[PDB]
Amino acid sequence: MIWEQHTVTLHRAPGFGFGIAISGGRDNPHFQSGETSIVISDVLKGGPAEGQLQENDRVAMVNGVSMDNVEHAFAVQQLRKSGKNAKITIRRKKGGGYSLTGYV
Repeated sequence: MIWEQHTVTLHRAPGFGFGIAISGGRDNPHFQSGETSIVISDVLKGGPAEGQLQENDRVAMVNGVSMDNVEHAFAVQQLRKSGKNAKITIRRKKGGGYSLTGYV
């Protein structure tokens, strides 16, 4: 369908870092779907991304650098090398701000 687009700025916290896990990448397809987008696989509770990003968000850009068809390692390095702040633009399924969504 047509996905929602959102931009956030996350701030590092001790232990958590930015508080997200990253999967996908051109070299790292989902074992079923074959999807290669960089994706948010975990949003750590109590961390800086809770209430900012959702699991299964697709990462489009980090600090001005496109994540389109990039390698897994490249996306992880772009986030790990960020300063105090990281600007992240994602795509999210429509209704993805909620647990439940139903089409009628």
